Amino acid sequence: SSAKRVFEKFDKNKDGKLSLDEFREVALAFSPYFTQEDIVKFFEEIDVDGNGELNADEFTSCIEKML
Repeated sequence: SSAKRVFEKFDKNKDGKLSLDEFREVALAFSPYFTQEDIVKFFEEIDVDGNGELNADEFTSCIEKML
């Protein structure tokens, strides 16, 4: 599962969590077809802890949306 690997490359906050901002830069950068509504609906949907960022377990499910 290259979901953590891809996250490392995006860990722009070396925090172990991404913001819809990193996943939106991630989504707009590699998968530009991702509509901001699909990225935010899903990110808003995957960001389960509500910290406003993709956590590690959700990170893999954040990528499971593909990969």
